Parts: sequence; structure tokens; C-alpha cells
Amino acid sequence: GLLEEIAQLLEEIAKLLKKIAWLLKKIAQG
Amino acid sequence: GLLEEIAQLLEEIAKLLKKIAWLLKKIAQ
Amino acid sequence: GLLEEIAQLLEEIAKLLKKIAWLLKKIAQ
Amino acid sequence: GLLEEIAQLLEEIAKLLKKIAWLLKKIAQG
Amino acid sequence: GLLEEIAQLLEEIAKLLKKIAWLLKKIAQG
Amino acid sequence: GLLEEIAQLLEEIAKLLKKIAWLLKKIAQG
Ligand SMILES: COCCOCCOCCOCCOCCOCCOCCOCCOCCOCCOCCOC
Repeated sequence: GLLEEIAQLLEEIAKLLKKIAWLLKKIAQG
Repeated sequence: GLLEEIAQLLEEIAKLLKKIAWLLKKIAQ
Repeated sequence: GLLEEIAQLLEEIAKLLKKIAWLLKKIAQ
Repeated sequence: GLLEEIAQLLEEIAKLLKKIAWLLKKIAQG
Repeated sequence: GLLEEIAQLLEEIAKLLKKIAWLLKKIAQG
Repeated sequence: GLLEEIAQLLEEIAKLLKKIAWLLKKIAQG
């Protein structure tokens, strides 16, 4: 169903934001 | 530091998005 | 209800984004 | 500067999310 | 670099948000 | 409809995220 499809896409965005946060922590530890 | 604080805020946003996904599956069921 | 919970989570996300913006200005200034 | 421009764009995204929340509350009310 | 990597992930987030937007439009189509 | 408005707001957020991605590339350049 399409709501389950959107839910999976949000789960994918959440994973990408976590990846950005990890990168910023590296910029700060710069 | 300020950049580390921003990163922690992004992690909080991700947790909120996962909660939205859980709610959407409940709506569908 | 489930949709209202989703809206509340979006409002929380917006507050977190405003905090990130303030921190960016402190980095700049 | 450019960081201040990004800050402004994040403030705009926050405003737009707040609008989506407003709209979802309206769907739920019906 | 790390900023360019963040930029790429932000672009992917934007693409997924557009897919969500399209699925929302399809939900409106039944 | 309201879902369609939400979809368009998500598209606008996606555009702002793309602009942030551009500015981050410019900061890196720079
Ligand atoms: C039937 O009923 C259906 C209802 O269906 C409802 C569906 O509702 C769906 C809602 O979906 C909502 C989705 O929201 C996504 C929100 O994404 C936010 C993304 O934020 C990114 C923020 O990124 C910030 C990056 O900042 C970098 C700073 O870098 C600084 C470097 O400085 C270096 C200078 O030198 C030190």
C-alpha cells in the first residue's frame, strides 16, 4: 500500500539524516 | 561545540521521522 | 489521533531546525 | 555570509513544516 | 569533501521527499 | 486537496534543501 511505501521512504530519510549528523561530528572534530 | 550540537539535533529529527513512519503504518492497518 | 500525533512531531522538527539556524548564526558571528 | 543564508533557509523549512502540521490537523478534524 | 558529501545526502533526501510528494498525489488518486 | 497542498509544501522543502546543498558546495569551494 502507498502509506506503507511512504513510511519506508521516511525511514530512508531518517537514515540519511543520521549519516549527515555523523559527518558534521567529523567536521567539528576537524 | 556548536557543530556537534547541530549534529545531535539532526539525530533527534531522525527519531521523530521514524515515529511518523510507525504512525503511518498504524493508519494503514 | 494518529494524524494529530504526526503533526505534533512535525512541529517538534521545526523547533529543532530553528535551533540549528541560531547555532549557524553563532558560528558565523 | 553563506552560513547565514543557510540559516535563513532552515528557518524557511521550519515555517513550511509548521504549515504541513497545520494541514494534517485539518485532515484529522474531518 | 565532507561538506560536499553532506550536500549529496541532502540532495538524496530531497529526491525522497519528492517521491513522498508523488505518492501523496497518488493516494489522492485512489 | 489538503494532501495535494502537503505534497506541494514537501516539494518546496525539497527545493530549499537543494539550495542549502548548493550553498554548502559554495562554502566548500571558497
Ligand atoms: C492519508 O494521510 C496521509 C498523511 O501523510 C502524511 C505524510 O507526512 C509526511 C511528512 O514528512 C515530513 C518530512 O520532513 C522532512 C524534513 O527534513 C528536514 C531535513 O533537514 C535537513 C537539515 O540540514 C541541515 C544541514 O546543516 C548543515 C550545516 O553545515 C554547517 C557547516 O559549517 C561549516 C563552516 O565551517 C565551520
